[PDB]
Formats: sequence, structure tokens, C-alpha cells
Amino acid sequence: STEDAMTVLTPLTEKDYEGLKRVLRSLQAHKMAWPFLEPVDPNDAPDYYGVIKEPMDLATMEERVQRRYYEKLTEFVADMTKIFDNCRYYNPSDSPFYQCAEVLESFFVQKLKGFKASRSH
Ligand SMILES: COc1cc(-c2cn(C)c(=O)c(C)c2C)ccc1C1(N2CCN(C)CC2)CC1
Repeated sequence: STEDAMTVLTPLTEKDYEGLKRVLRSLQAHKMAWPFLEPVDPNDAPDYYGVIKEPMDLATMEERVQRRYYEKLTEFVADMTKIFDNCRYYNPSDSPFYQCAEVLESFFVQKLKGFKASRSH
């Protein structure tokens, strides 16, 4: 209800998408976001799609944001987390992609905390 506190389960409104779009754009503009901007190209990693069952990337999240796919903030955070978890599953810790996931994930958490602090019904 309008009287209850905001949480990760609060239904997202059209208004909340202004902040989600801002957060997503900030990730897309980060210099270390290059491994995640688009789906992994099978030619760059021929075994990838036989290992990673649920791929995710920032362009797919942008499409989902445009379609208002996310009903609760938990679902948005889950897709973002899948990007980084897939990266850390598939790649060794010394991979440049893994290093990009470590910086971009804590940047996402910084931005998400700001989104949450600013949110009202
Ligand atoms: C080696 O460069 C990349 C690697 C990945 C990648 C990302 N993530 C998360 C992975 O887990 C794996 C396994 C990979 C391979 C993404 C993009 C590129 C870039 N392009 C290379 C040439 N290609 C034709 C277009 C993309 C942008 C430099």
C-alpha cells in the first residue's frame, strides 16, 4: 500500500522507471562495461552457450526496461546479478572480463543504493 515502506518487493511504477533507466545508462557508459554491453558473441567463445544456461547482458536489460518487464526491484537486481555471476562462472578470476565484473558490480551497488534512497510511492 501507499502507507507501507519501500522495499525490493514494492511494485515498480512508470515513475520508478526514470530511476531504473538512469542506473542502467550509468552502467552502459562505464568504461569497464564493454564485456557486458551486448550478448556474448559465440565466435568469441564457442563453448559459451553450452555452459551458461541463462545468458544476460545490458542490451537485453535495456530492451526489458523499455518493455516495463520488471514488476519489482528484485527482478531487475536478479537480471543484473546474472550478468556478473555468469561472467564469474565462465571465466577465471584473472580474466579481464572477470575484473570488469568486479568493478561494475560494486558500481551497480553504489548506484542502486542511490536509487533506493531516492524512492517514494
Ligand atoms: C574479447 O572481446 C569481447 C569479449 C566479450 C565477452 C564477455 N563476457 C562477459 C564473457 O564472459 C566472454 C566469454 C566474452 C568473450 C564481450 C565483448 C568483447 C568485445 N568484442 C570482441 C569481438 N567480438 C566480435 C565483438 C565483441 C567488445 C570487445
